[PDB]
Amino acid sequence: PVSNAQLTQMFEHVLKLSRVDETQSVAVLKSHYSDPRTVNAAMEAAQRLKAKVYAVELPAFNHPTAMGNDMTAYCGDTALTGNLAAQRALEAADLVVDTMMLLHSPEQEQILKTGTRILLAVEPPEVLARMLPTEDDKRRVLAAETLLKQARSLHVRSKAGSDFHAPLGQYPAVTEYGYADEPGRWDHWPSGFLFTWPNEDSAEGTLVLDVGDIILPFKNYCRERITLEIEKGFITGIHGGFEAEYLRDYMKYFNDPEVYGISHIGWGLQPRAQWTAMGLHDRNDGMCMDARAFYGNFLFSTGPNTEVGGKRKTPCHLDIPLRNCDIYLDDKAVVLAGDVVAPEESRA
Amino acid sequence: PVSNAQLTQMFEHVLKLSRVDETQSVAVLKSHYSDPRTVNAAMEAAQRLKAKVYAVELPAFNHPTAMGNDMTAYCGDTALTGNLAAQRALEAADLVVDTMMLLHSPEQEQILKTGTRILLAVEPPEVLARMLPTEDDKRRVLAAETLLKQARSLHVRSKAGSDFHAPLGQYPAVTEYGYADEPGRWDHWPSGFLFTWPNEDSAEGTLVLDVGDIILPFKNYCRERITLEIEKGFITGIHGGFEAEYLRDYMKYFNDPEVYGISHIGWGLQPRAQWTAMGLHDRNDGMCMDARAFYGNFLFSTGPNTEVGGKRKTPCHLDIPLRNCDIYLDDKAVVLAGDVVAPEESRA
Amino acid sequence: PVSNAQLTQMFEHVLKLSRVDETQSVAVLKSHYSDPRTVNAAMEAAQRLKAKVYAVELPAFNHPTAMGNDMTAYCGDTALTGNLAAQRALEAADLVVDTMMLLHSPEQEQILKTGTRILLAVEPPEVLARMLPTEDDKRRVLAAETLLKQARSLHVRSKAGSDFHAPLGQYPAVTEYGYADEPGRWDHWPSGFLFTWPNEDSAEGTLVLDVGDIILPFKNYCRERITLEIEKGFITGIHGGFEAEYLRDYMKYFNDPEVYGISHIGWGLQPRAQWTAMGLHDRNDGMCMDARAFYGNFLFSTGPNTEVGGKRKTPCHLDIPLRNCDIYLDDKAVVLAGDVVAPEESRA
Amino acid sequence: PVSNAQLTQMFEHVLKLSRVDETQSVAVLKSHYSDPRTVNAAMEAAQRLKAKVYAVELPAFNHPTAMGNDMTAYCGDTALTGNLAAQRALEAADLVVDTMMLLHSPEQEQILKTGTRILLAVEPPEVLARMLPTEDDKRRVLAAETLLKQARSLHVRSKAGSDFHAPLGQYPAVTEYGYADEPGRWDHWPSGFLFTWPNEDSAEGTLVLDVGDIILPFKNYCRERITLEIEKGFITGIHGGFEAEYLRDYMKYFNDPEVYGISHIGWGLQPRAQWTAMGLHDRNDGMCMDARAFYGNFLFSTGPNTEVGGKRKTPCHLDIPLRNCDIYLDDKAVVLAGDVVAPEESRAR
Amino acid sequence: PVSNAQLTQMFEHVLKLSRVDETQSVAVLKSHYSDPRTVNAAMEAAQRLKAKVYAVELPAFNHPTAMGNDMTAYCGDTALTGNLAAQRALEAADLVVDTMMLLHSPEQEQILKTGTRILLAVEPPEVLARMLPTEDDKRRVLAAETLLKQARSLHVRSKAGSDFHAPLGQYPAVTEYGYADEPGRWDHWPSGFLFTWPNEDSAEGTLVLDVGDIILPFKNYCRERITLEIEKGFITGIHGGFEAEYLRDYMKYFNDPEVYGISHIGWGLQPRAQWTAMGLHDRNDGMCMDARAFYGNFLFSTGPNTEVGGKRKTPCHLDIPLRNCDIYLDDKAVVLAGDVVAPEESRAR
Ligand SMILES: O=CNC(=O)/C=C\C(=O)O
Ligand SMILES: O=c1ccc(O)c[nH]1
Ligand SMILES: O=c1ccc(O)c[nH]1
Ligand SMILES: O=c1ccc(O)c[nH]1
Ligand SMILES: O=c1ccc(O)c[nH]1
Ligand SMILES: [Fe+2]
Ligand SMILES: [Fe+2]
Ligand SMILES: [Fe+2]
Ligand SMILES: [Fe+2]
Ligand SMILES: [Fe+2]
Repeated sequence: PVSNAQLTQMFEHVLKLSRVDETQSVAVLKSHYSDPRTVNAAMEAAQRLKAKVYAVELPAFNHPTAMGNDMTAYCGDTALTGNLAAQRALEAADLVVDTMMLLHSPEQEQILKTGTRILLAVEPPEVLARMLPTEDDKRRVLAAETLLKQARSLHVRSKAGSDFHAPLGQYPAVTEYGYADEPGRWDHWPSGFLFTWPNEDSAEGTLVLDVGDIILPFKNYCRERITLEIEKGFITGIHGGFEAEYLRDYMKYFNDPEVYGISHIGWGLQPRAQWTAMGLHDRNDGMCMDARAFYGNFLFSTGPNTEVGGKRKTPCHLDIPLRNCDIYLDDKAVVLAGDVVAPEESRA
Repeated sequence: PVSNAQLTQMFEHVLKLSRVDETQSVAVLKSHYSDPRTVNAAMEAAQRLKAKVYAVELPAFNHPTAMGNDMTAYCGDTALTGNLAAQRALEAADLVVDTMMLLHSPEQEQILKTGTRILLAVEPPEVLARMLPTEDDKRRVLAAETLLKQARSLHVRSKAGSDFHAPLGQYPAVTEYGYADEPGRWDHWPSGFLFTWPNEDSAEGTLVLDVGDIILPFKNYCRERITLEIEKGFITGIHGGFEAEYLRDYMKYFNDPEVYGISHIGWGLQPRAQWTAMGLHDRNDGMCMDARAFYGNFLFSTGPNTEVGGKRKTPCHLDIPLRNCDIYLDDKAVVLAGDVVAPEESRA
Repeated sequence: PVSNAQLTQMFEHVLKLSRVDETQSVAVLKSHYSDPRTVNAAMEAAQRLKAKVYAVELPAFNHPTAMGNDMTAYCGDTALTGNLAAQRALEAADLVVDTMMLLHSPEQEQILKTGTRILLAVEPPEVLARMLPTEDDKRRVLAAETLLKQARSLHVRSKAGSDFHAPLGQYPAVTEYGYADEPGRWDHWPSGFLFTWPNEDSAEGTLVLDVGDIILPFKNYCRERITLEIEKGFITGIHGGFEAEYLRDYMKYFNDPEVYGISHIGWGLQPRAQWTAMGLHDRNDGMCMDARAFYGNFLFSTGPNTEVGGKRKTPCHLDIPLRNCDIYLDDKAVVLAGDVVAPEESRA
Repeated sequence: PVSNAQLTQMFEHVLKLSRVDETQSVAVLKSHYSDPRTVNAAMEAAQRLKAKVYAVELPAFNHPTAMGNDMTAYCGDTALTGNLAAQRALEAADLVVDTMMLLHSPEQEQILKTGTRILLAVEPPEVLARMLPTEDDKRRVLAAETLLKQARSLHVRSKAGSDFHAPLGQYPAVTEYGYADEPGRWDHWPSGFLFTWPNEDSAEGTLVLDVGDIILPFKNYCRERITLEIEKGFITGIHGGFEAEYLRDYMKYFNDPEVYGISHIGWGLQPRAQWTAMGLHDRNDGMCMDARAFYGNFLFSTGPNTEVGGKRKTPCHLDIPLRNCDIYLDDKAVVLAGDVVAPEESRAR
Repeated sequence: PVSNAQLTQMFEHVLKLSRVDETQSVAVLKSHYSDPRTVNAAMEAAQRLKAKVYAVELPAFNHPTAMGNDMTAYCGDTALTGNLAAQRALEAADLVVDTMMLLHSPEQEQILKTGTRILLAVEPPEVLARMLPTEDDKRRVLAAETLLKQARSLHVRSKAGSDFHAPLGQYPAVTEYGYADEPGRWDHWPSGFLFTWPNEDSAEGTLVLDVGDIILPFKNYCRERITLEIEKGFITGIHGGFEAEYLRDYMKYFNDPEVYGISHIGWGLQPRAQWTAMGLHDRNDGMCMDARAFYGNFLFSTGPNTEVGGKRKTPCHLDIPLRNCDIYLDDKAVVLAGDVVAPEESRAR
């Protein structure tokens, strides 16, 4: 496990990668459920780098109908919603260390547009240490980004039955290499992957959750297959065993046709993340960035797409990584059978 | 997540429904494992309502042979057993906020018998908020009770194979609608369901735990069927695959034929509880009232029934909700395929 | 300093002297400002003696006009006042361990009349260990009690100028030897002294606070003399230097003529208490029982006397110990120049 | 649940069984993640027995590549590694109460070399109370150890297809009955089982994880079978469904051929431990000693054998209990269909 | 006030001055009443210097007759007395950071004999920060130590009537400049002064506490004079007003003639310490090192001298600094009217 001294040093390293120095101000954003050791490590590491640092503490916001403790489960209002003064307090800093989770929200976007940069850090310290960020991680992720920005379509095939097509072009590419060095940009320690969004109303075909594939935030390995039929960018059919019924029931409950929209799509580039890690954690440990980021996955998602100006506000949100896939950009394979093949500069 | 401010206002709403005001005295009962945020919110809310308040702290009572941390799993003595002073400290109050989980005990019943009312509150704050009690919930549960109090039999059928008969009349009905407003009433925030007990040595037939059904306190969705054969009020056969072998081994561990007796039987009326919720929580989060209360389930139980004057004091205790059941009071259905149909007033 | 393990053992010893065993119930009374180490040691010691134990926690009560943090300085309402349910909660126990201080109030007396016995314990752990009670302290105090109950006058002379007469007989004797063994009786760990009250409207003469004598709760050694003139049981004159002006100003603040009434009078029998100890403590450490109890002092008091049925409810309260005094009961000296001389079996 | 007073009373009873009195010194070893109630209970109990007590606190050690929170996951370096002054601090004690877990590390065997005994105590208080150690547990475990010490081979069969042979002799027998009474010896509260290691490069055959069998630290009940093929002391093949693919992926992650070596083998003698208990716990509660100790299991293990002077220091370490087994010492059965049958004096009432 | 981050940075500075690096081991010694921010800062600073760090925690030791909370009140018995294993755990370290205070105990000198160095650090963080140790401080204190080493007698005089003579030679000179760099040596952060002990049974004359002079641990500025008459190394008379009566009462309470023995004597060399500081603190804040260290004071002491192998075990211990003195070594002044005049290189800038 990670001692307090090492946790502070880890934040020193990541904050320097994020260009924190004498001239920079740092706001550490927290609520009552924020890990106090990570808050303190971020405060002290910032002071050691001679930055001007303060904590902003917000009362927790609660969604009555949200279930479970995973913060990615209900994407709606946040503790910043309605509180313009607290938003101004964060916008006054060069960098925000977010230990309470704001991603996917319009207030985060307004803060980024002021040139403030944001580093989400909410996973447990030992996970933080296993995927401590590197410049080489950034360089590999950025090589993939060069390819993705030029692509006009993404395709996924798997021997389990995936056969999924998504025209591209309308939306930008987003990268996560684990530190917030550029102004006006968000990132998440830990990470190491990239994605974009399909053209409006255009994604089509079949995505098959094989035995062993994962739904977040359920955090289960599927023991029976789930087949998703997708037409015009929306899930229109969910078929299979018990997991299919559970998933159908869960999506039903939000009583909103927007929950079935396909949102972001991409592939993983983090070899220090592990498909097996989720089985070694309890559900309340965190959001399981291992499942999102592991090398050579195909990651897709459902629900809201307003963070790039899509139509859907809906709060129901799922992240679903697939193993053993082929991922093509136009006619070029970037992943073959779950292994990263292109571009060469992105492989580990 | 729920803020301290929100948690205190929630208790103000529930204590007010429970008729706490300046004429009343409130004891907040706790032990070392009680959630200090909930304790504090209850102390604070009671004072805001202008009641006189005090906390009573009991040493934790340990059952050597109980396994796991769920308090509903082993019903033996409690911290109140042989502690008449502590019991009178609770009887001095008009209402007890129970944050330590006094099992249904003879001492609990003698406290209720003096007119003191008891409100159980132990589920996590976010769960308390999702199922915040309402007067409408009480109306709908009372309408159902009216029909249950007159039934001479209850019957349960399912496509999966349940075919279960329970003569009634010997034992009363009991409701749980989330607050303790009448003298001598015990209730549980969150809840929203009702139940009774079969006449002695009388229940007959078959109860099938289908794929997706739940055993508490195991807190798993069954992946293979379990068939329970019942004769003269007792499980006599437990048949199936791994889950059944697990169940057989658990019940034999107590080395007591009383564990196989069917205890309470009833159905759920809480549309804000969710069959899917259990899979979003870890086991030590709480007892999963979502599983017990969700709208239209059939809930039956095994083990002790001394709380209604039955013969069985055994500690081993299971709560088992079933989906997709038809439930009949005499020859009228109250639930059809997991949906509440009667009384109309009880529906959501 | 005192470790946690030693503090529990000390409570074991004093609770045994207090006749706590498996037949006894113990209530540990606390509020937010109670020393948590002493609370826990009391709870754990009572559980080790196999008693039935619980804690009762009351919201703190605030006297708006009270100055400073000494709980003996404003004797009025307590947190028990108007909380009859919490009073019953305490009356249900055989012994109350008071860690929040109730002395001088009617609720404590009604608790004692039920047969409940009360042990105050609020001094620091190190002070509690320096004056750990013994049976031999009890025996010495009771020997002095036998003499005091027969006396019908008390007289004090000092070379510094005291010349004070108090007729006795109207009011009983009170002892404090450090543990609560007899039913319906209060005591204070630590102590070891005894007192009575003068006949109403009868105490007369002069009491001189010499250089080095003490006023509680001020907790100063006088550096200039204060002369108190007493006529018909009341101070009618306060003369001297800065300490006299300070004392005059402080008593006048309560705007109540009852503050000048002489209340309890007696002498100290604790040789493990020290007149020098006060100068080694900060004011918020405790109430300085060393100054009240030290061997051979004369201790008098002002203010309320309704704890024995006198006329005065007033909250202003002072405890003043004098050194080097001669103390006579009728014509026989029990203290000569600050040394205990009679009875012999009370000397140490 | 267990109150502070009872937890202190439990440590008094266990430390007394561990021969702690006024002549003994006790070191309570801890790090930041140690359960503070258990730390405090041991300190206080040792003081009430009038032993000379002190705590030793080490900064936590993190292995970058380790995953999840189970103490047995990464068995490599520890917070003691390279800290020889801290090691000597522990060696000064007669008994160390270990609340951070040094087992499977070289420094532990060196501390035991000096005559210090060590009691591991890391499971939740309620689990500690369910399996509060007893002298009769020690008597039954030692009767089993007699036979194990006399054996030249161990064999396992099961109806699911286990057919496994291990020559014995090279390595000693290790017992765990829950308290550390003898000098220079380690034990674990709770326990109640015994094991040894096979001769180097010699274990052979097949071990089948049947439905319901368990892999630690995964802490799952197998829902489909896994077949382990063993040759010359090493797993050479892992076959089955998803559980097998998960296991293969986990073991290859460490990129070290030594993770496939068979380590300790033995059987369970603790009837107060329960095969069903794991299902009532979350993963972070503890290491699940119920699964290791329950009466009549066959327990084998993979990876490191350095603690008895073996070849392998690898970090990846798995504990796998099997139900329903027949377990033989040479030609004589000690367990049949998961029930302890011999010696008679080892059986529970 | 001092933030957590700054407090860790101070311990980095002081531990480096104390020669802590990757080759060294550091034991942080504490009890329940140790300041936990200081404990944490020391542990963390030692780790960031890549020292091998551990904490050693002892159960607090209470002397029944001890009064008040000052750590110097009842000297002699410590939480270490009779705990040989804990003492060894401390001797395994190169440097002990002492946050519970062992000075004036026999165990401390034994630990130092093994080569372990000890740094006491118990004052509040703000006091630590105001007198953060420096190399120039060490330079000035050693300049003064050179003179004290060659002296055959110390004499004190003051207009208030001090006239005190102490033959020297039998005991060594002890220095305190704020950090523990040399092995086998103890120091105190904060400090900056030096002292020795008079030859056995030889101190003679009078010491007068003037108005404004201080008794520790009473922590009061004298408002009336106290006259101490001294013969053959022992106070034989204590005369004056209320302060004198309080002092006589306190010293006789211990019922032990050894409390009147004169112990260490010396002068203050720390200009960042302040005679006025004590009046801005409460009695439980700390031991008031300002009053012991301030520049030009004369500091003498009563009671124990066992820590340099003397006859006296007694627990009652008093620190008394005097202002406005002339202090002589043989016939040469080192302080005149409370200002430091020699050696020149020991004076403040
Ligand atoms: O009593 C009905 N059920 C509940 O509300 C929950 C737990 C329990 O006491 O059994
Ligand atoms: O890194 C992340 C984390 C959460 C999320 O929803 C997307 N990307
Ligand atoms: O022990 C005591 C304490 C306070 C007091 O006023 C009298 N006696
Ligand atoms: O008690 C234990 C615990 C872990 C292990 O590997 C063996 N024995
Ligand atoms: O630093 C100190 C403190 C106390 C003392 O007696 C000597 N030196
Ligand atoms: Fe997503
Ligand atoms: Fe039930
Ligand atoms: Fe009084
Ligand atoms: Fe193993
Ligand atoms: Fe001294």
